[PDB]
Amino acid sequence: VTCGQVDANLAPCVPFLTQGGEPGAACCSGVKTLNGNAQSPDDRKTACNCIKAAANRYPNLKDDAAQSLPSKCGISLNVPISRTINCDTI
Ligand SMILES: CCCCCCCCCCCCCC(=O)O
Repeated sequence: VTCGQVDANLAPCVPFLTQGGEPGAACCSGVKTLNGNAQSPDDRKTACNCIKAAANRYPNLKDDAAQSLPSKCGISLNVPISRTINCDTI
């Protein structure tokens, strides 16, 4: 819904998103929280663009790092996590 919740839930992933390894229970909990509260197509689009905004705030990260997040947390997302993602394909 709002990008503040996106950032708050993704905060515990910055250690994983900068240092790799296995994401802790906090980061996985945040990813699942974000996924659960983005239900309608407009919800998922808003969240996708909040994610792009955060990615531009952290523009020195690797996108292949964040793509391993859903598989390592359980979820199968509907978009590639890449800084170039066209969120309109949702
Ligand atoms: C690497 C491109 C995909 C984007 C990865 C998720 C967004 C970057 C992490 C920033 C999350 C916000 C954390 C914060 O601002 O406290």
